[PDB]
Amino acid sequence: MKIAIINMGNNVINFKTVPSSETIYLFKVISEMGLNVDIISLKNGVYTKSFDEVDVNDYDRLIVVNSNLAILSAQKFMAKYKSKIYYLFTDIRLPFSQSAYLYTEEELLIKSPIKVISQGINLDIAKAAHKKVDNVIEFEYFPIEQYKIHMNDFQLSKPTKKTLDVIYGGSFRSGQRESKMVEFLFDTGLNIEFFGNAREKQFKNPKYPWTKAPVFTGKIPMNMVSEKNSQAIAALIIGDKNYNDNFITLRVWETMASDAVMLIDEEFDTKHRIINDARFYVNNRAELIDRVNELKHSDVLRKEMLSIQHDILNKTRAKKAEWQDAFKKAIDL
Ligand SMILES: O=c1ccn([C@@H]2O[C@H](COP(=O)(O)OP(=O)(O)O)[C@@H](O)[C@H]2O)c(=O)[nH]1
Repeated sequence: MKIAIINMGNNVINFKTVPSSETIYLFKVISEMGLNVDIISLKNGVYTKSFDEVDVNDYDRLIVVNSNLAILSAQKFMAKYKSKIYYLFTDIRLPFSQSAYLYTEEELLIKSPIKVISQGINLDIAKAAHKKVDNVIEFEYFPIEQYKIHMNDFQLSKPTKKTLDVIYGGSFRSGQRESKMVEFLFDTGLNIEFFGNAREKQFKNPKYPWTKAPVFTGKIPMNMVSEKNSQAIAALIIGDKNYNDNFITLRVWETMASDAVMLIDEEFDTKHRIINDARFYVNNRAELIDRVNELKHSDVLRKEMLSIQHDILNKTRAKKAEWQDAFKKAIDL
């Protein structure tokens, strides 16, 4: 049984960009499952083989991720593949999709059936997002994002000195989460830092007025996110509208593993699936401020909440074998 992983829109070579790093970490976890796997990309190197040096059909299972040469090559490669394509649906804004003088569609048209492995539990949302796909398509839920906590070298963050009140790391996401970012992170009167690719100048929509913004700092490597989260008393979990009561995102685990107390927007998880404890949830800005002040003022509460969230994380890690079994079942092995 031979498996190939391709990133449909980004080049994979090193840990320099985020889309390249998650493909390599996905590749690492699948390898640690005891599977023979290769990443196919633009060039040959320590982590990859080139599209030109392999025969797509030598692979029994083709896994496709997403996060222009990379886009044109992957399509030509997939267009020649004669079996089912397993698409990892990890971001609502990136459903599977078919992308001029240099191109013929008989060379780029993908006719294979596609199995969408949705990171969100609500398959109707995944189906609605893939409405335009002409292909034969099937859907299945798999919590792909747990890959980080199941890696062999995973470890919780240690207690660290606090220099911030609340931290959130991420990008602007085309303004898809602007109302939520402004509500929980702007005008709080607290010491907040927003790290990642966002900038203050992007927050320009007149519908969400604000006076003072959080401090914006640059991006950091994926493997340093929990350590960065750890410099704060609390770290925020918010999501796009279609992630609510649907997607558990990577930040949930990155935060849970950190030394920062995880504070979750109520609307993201109304049933309280993540942690069945109301102390970890906030409905709005007023509640976030009060919760952060309670945590800054009672070490007994902060330590208890950290202890509880680390316990939930360890409980989940304890099921690594079942998680690995389900992933193999999802890819028909
Ligand atoms: O400086 C940074 C900021 C974010 N991230 C990664 O980007 C993810 C956030 O992605 P996004 O902003 O799209 O938000 P999501 O939809 O995952 O909540 C984080 O979980 C990190 O893994 C990173 O590696 N470096």
